[PDB]
Amino acid sequence: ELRVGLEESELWLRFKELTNEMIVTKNGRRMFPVLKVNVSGLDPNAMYSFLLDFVAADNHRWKYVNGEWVPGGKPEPQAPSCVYIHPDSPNFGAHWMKAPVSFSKVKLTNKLNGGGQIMLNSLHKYEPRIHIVRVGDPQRMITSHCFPETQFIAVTAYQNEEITALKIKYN
Ligand SMILES: CN(Cc1cccc(F)c1)S(N)(=O)=O
Ligand SMILES: CN(Cc1cccc(F)c1)S(N)(=O)=O
Repeated sequence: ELRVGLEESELWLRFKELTNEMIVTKNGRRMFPVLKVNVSGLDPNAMYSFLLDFVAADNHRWKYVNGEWVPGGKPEPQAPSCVYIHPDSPNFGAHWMKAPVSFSKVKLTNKLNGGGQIMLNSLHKYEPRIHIVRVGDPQRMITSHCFPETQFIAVTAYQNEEITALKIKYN
């Protein structure tokens, strides 16, 4: 059976319990923690691409008020469809399964300034989603897994000083 497991789940959960935040910048900022997954049950002989996108979690935005994240207003119009292609793509099932797949180079941005960056709206919550695309498939089969442990609020600056300290402690 195809199984995609989150790596370092106990690290993501220490961010999630505070409410996780990721910085967005004009030029784009790498994530911490990095999304990494283990994969089993692909065809080792087949070729696949790995794609990453970010699904908007809410019909509203968030605000950090008195040390608490609370509903913060109506949402901005949805960020454009941005998909990140894992740079090892396309590659054999055996390649994806032999070691964890790490999205270490994806950059989150608040400006369409090119460079394969993912545009997100500040003070909106997102959930990472990985797609596995089979190459040369006339049915264009895709699989999609969501990672609820990895939800975060996009910010231009950290709101929670405990997040600022955790990012420094573990990174
Ligand atoms: C994708 N699903 C079916 C499946 C995945 C992999 C191998 C299988 F033999 C069956 S799912 N989301 O569990 O319905
Ligand atoms: C031992 N912990 C920290 C950790 C740091 C960096 C990467 C990790 F996979 C785990 S933990 N799981 O929070 O207890």
